[PDB]
Amino acid sequence: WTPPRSPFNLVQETLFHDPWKLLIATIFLNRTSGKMAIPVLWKFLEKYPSAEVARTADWRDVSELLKPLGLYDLRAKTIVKFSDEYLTKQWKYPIELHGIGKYGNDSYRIFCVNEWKQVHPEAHKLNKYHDWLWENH
DNA sequence: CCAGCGGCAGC
DNA sequence: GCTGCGCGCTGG
Repeated sequence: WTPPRSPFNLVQETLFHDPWKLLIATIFLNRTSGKMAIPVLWKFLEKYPSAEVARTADWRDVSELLKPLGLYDLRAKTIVKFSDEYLTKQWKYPIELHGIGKYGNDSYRIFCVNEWKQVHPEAHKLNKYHDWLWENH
């Protein structure tokens, strides 16, 4: 499954290949604008390129990178814990993992797996993409 | 100046 | 269903 590129340019469209990177991206977009979050995401992924590296990280260093975005301490710790469960838990859907709710899970089911038709998103940009996929079907 | 808006866990 | 986290942002 390859999610097609849309006129909306969701960051999920480029990160679908690595579910961990796609899910980290949804964490960055939790109550934070893409214009603000996305530049910082590329810096985080430079310092922490995988779940293996991120799970062994000190949350205070992650928090320092998130500081300009807000929700910097809560998400720094969430990132470390999610990355640990991502690797240790037997999960089929990422909603099973700490820090991933409906929005990250709907993102995973539309971009990482071919399950877009069974998904009912309730997040603006995600809805624009999903509605577009139902249209250009 | 100042108030409201944009995920998720844990209660 | 309620709260808290936390900044930038927009509106007047």
